[PDB]
Amino acid sequence: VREFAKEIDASCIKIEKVIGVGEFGEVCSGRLKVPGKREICVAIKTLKAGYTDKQRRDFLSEASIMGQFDHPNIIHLEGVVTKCKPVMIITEYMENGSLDAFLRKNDGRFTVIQLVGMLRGIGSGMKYLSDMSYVHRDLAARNILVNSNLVCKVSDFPIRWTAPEAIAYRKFTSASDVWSYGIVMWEVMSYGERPYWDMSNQDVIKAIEEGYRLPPPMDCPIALHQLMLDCWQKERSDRPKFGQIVNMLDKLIRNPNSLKRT
Repeated sequence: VREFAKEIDASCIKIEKVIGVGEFGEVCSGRLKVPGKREICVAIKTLKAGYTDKQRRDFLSEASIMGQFDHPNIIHLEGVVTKCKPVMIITEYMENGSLDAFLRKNDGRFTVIQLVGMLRGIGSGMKYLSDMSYVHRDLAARNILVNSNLVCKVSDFPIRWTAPEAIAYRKFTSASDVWSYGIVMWEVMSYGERPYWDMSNQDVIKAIEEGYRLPPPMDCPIALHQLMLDCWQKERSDRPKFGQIVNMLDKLIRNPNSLKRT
């Protein structure tokens, strides 16, 4: 038994503005109002003009995947429009956009505890995904969305974010997602700096193989950096599982003096 995307009557949707474009099509912001329920803001993804039947199927499959998930740190699917043209995917609206862009616009504006809260949320969403045997493959701050309450949610259903065995052997697992998560931790604590800075992809691959790992971001707690290092263990089986990452973050949040050493 699988979940399926609810069909939304097109009359319940009001598109307000286009907010993003790409190869897939457009993303818009808008309102969803169904009879008897309060209006909410939504994101509306539309497939590019002139799409084929195959493109329509692949597009809606993203909705089918998303519809299997129900977790506060995974983007919520409101439904789809498939009875009318063009096809649309309707998801919860995330006021603050992508996490990488959000942090770069707010450099140094949050407390360590707020940043750790963001990471805990992402970790919780990834525990849920990995619990369901879903491997993301593209976990990065650009693929995390942020709401008005600073809640971070995994979306998007790249060499320097990728585990060395996934690059070298095409072995993608939740353990390679854990490597990526460590890079996301570094992005968060650095307010969206580019991992490995100006190093080229070839320089990154070689450095990682020789034992190089990213340093703590400026003023980053040593405990958080050690967790990054754990996520970047060379052997994938030595990395913490997402459940362990979340538990460690909960312990850091519960015992905030643990974050004092930098």
